[PDB]
Amino acid sequence: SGLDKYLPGIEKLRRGDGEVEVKSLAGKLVFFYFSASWCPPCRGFTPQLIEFYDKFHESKNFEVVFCTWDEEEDGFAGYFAKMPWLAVPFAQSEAVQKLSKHFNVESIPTLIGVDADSGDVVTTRARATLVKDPEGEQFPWKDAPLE
Repeated sequence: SGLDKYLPGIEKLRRGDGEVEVKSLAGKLVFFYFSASWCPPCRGFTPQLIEFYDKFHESKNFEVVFCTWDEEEDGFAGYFAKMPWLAVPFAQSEAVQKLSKHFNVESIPTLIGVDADSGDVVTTRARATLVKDPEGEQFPWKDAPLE
């Protein structure tokens, strides 16, 4: 619904070894990490996603998508060479630019969580939670009712 509107209508993803249809994410909790290979840190926030997801993906059955934040393909290209998660191809990189406006991305790097089925955003503070939430008891980490 929303994930399809926010973007130009992506049908396939860069998955890993090659590409994978979007249908594979029909009714699940998808996340979107915005960043670039030339980013200031670019050392730490990356292999954690896989560990957190790969460790509970069985019971959680979720998927994380990577949204580049570079100007040239040379950066994200060598960047996706490893990460297995599904990443939007440069073809629809335009979405990544507009998608931010929907997530109010102040600045990279960051992490956002959305529902493929629901469409609308379910959680935007996925950057701190994914790292600071080792219980996954509220994975959809909705709004913050802690005052």
